[PDB]
Amino acid sequence: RWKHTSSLKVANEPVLAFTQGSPERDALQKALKDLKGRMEAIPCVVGDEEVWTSDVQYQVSPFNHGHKVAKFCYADKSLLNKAIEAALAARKEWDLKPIADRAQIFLKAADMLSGPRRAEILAKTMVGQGKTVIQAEIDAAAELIDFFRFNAKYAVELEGPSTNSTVYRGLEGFVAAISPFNFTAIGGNLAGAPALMGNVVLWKPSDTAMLASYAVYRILREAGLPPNIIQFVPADGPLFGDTVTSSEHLCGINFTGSVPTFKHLWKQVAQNLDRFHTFPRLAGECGKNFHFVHRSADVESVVSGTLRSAFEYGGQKCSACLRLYVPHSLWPQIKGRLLEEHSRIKVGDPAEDFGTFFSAVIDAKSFARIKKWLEHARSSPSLTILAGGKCDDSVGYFVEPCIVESKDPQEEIFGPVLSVYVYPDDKYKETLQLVDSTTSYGLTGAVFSQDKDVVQEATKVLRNAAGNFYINDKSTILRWTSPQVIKETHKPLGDWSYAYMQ
Amino acid sequence: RWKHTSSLKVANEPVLAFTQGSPERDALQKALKDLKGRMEAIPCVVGDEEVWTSDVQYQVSPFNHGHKVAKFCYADKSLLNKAIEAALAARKEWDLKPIADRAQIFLKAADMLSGPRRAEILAKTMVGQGKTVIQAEIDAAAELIDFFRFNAKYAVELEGPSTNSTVYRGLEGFVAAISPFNFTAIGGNLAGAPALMGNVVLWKPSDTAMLASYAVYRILREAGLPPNIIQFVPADGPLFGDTVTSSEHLCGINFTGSVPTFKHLWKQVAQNLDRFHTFPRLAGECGKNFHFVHRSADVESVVSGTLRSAFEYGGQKCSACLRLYVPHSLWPQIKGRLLEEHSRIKVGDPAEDFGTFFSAVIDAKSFARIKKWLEHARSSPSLTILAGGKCDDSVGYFVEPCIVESKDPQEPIMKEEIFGPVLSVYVYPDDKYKETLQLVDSTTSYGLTGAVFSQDKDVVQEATKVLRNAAGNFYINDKSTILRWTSPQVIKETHKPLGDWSYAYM
Repeated sequence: RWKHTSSLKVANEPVLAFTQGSPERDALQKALKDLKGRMEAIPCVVGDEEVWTSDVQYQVSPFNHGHKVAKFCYADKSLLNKAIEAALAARKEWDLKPIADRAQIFLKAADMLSGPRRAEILAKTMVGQGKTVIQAEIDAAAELIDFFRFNAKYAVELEGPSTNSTVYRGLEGFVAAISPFNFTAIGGNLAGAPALMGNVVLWKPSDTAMLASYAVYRILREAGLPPNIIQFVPADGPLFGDTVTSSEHLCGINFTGSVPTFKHLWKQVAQNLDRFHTFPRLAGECGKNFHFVHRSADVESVVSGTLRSAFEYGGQKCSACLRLYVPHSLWPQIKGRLLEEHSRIKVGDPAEDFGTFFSAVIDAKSFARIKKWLEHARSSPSLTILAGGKCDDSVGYFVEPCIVESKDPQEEIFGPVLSVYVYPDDKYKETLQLVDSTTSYGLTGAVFSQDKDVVQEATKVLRNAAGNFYINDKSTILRWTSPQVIKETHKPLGDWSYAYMQ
Repeated sequence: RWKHTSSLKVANEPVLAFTQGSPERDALQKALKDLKGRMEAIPCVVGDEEVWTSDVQYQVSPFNHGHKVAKFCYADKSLLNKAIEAALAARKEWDLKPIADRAQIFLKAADMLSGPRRAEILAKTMVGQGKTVIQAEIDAAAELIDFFRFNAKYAVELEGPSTNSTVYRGLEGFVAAISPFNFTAIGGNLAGAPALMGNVVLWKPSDTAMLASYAVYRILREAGLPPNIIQFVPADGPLFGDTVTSSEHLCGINFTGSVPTFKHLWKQVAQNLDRFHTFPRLAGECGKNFHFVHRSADVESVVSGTLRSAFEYGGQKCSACLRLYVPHSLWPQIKGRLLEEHSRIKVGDPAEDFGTFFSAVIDAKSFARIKKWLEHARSSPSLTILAGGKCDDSVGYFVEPCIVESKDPQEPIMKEEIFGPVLSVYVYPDDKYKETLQLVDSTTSYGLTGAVFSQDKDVVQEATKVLRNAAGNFYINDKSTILRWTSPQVIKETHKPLGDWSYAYM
């Protein structure tokens, strides 16, 4: 006849200022000192048991690679298998738990992050991942808190004669969540979202984000997350993927990272398709970005937007570099402003100097990669380094912000590189096509133009060149439920025959 | 600032009565006679070009397998590849077309089907697929019409400092739609839904549903669907799958059919993963049903529900036979009522006799399968045929509705695919019903539907928890019988100029 309901109003988390004299600035400073010198030991967590293995690993500070910030271990097949079994034992009760109940866990956690644990979380992202205040704040705080509150909201709204009804069921089995280095929030969401939906998760956090990943983990457990819903199981990547794609109980993989790696996981699952009790759901986020500038663009905006986009977090928010496309008529003006501003950019230790724009790159393997695209860069006939190009790793993995002009339109870094292509003004329409036919798995893109019709046009053309598309600014859960309709009849059935048959 | 959301209000299509004297009954009768004797030639359609190939095929009437209802051909790789390239050429314009525009096409089509073309469509499903009036009507009409209207509705209701906005883009490439035999509507939706979302489709319709599949196709084209948005390309299954999983331009497969076949398509795509410009989206619907009866159940309801569910469309709405679970205390009463009612069931030609409950099974390969299964069943020590078991294919692929009791909860044949009018019964001790519920849950691999019959409200709540993963559709005291096609682009446009690279804190 009539039902009660409850839904959920939520607001975006505020990005704090952190200005001199601010409560948040002092909180963070105290947070950072409480981390200086110290190093945390982080076990694998299966259920409520903290587990250590022979295979020990260290997370070091990127801008001070002599500082080991975390000691942790990799889980072995034995331990991963134990974690899987433990999770499955917990799954049916978890799934049956009303979503409001499960949402409340993620809401408490969001609130913990929002205030009391914000400094610790920001501090652990700065120190362990080399992020500046503003970068840690928009990721580990803002984004992550918002994921938690908004996911909770979508999940609760979802569950909001002859009587029909829908039931949103977790997937039957376990979800493997596999986090990337460059975001704290993404890791939290990779494990958090499937869990919210009544799933149990094996979470393999990124080795270069262990300290903060584990902070997020503990916060969720302190917020009420039962044991065995999310297993915290750092591990070797190949070992982990091999193990979980081999389990008959795999029902999903929630992945962020490279296209090759994903393809590989996909092929693994396909190879073992006959062993799974259910078809596994594979979610993978995998790339590129460009700034396309039209002759009408506002140069000041273009320059700051392009610098922020190219170099923030040392260009590690995107796999490749930022490709800049500048019309010839504006190039002289922009090249000057870029070079001027570039030399004003301060790269250093983000904990000590808040004036640091960006710090060191994430690790040694990463530093190596960047150096090779700097040696064998300063060679290529089509490339002239206009700025930067240096990099020293005696104290930390420090790379100078580098700017490069190319004369060749079609020439995976993860470093602070800005590539520039100067195009003739008359050939801008053909250059837009070049951007579209140049991007394989495009992440973001921006168009800069004061002409409204150039924008409308660029948007049509670049429709498949970026999943996030910005106009005059810098370019920077249903999968986990399975619906069951339940229809119910209240009157009896009558004859099996139909009228018309008589 | 203003916001303007457009909303589409739509109602469920009415299932017509078809009673003596009704306008719809006469319309259908005239429709059927206009089909008697005739046989339609159905080419492949790429763009607006009707194409024939050497490889010619015939669709026959199941209840009169001497009557060829349709002549059609299979597309070759050369034709499939031509269709693919043609579709891609049309895709960007189609995707850019406002969804309201694209929705209107599917709404006109729904309306065409709803009235003026309803009889033709019902008639071609009856005659080509062996469905009775009521079966054709709930499928080829009601459900297909509703897909069209409701999808249109959801698509339109989707597209409803700085300024944010979302854009729902079709997938970049072509979608392969692969239809099953047992539904006209499902075929329509497999091709129709991706299309609505700005996609171009290669549609491989089921060979045993060609006549009606093509009717639906032609209706859509008459409703305004541009050329090369959906290519009508009947083909050999292996050939088609091989060809489309080999295309760098594959962006999706929309499949309904068996788990093996799907797994196979999936493995094919995985194998060619490095060649695709985009990760293809694979949608597959793949199984089992059961009727679980509790001691409190209303026997009359159980009996008519179970008959309808077991035998309508000759059990072809479901790969596996219906498995009735009956408590010992009620079995005597239910066995009797089932046997009584069973013998009253008329199996025949659905076009001449509207008193036919169900007609012949879909085809010869299908008939064969059922003849073997029944033979495997019979012999077997744990199976007693209580009724039916006969089947004659001299005039059509006719199988008698068969009822079987098993003494083994885990009877193997019962796991094998039948697709025929078989009702398997398992009598369980009343005291052991909780354990029997567990048996149903631990017996279903890929469950399609399931029903619980019980007048006890707490047994129902309980059965619902336990059988939570045993059925995607679950019925209480009745018989147990698009987002994927869009990738969202977010578009932030900032109106104030930007400022310096530095930050406040810095």
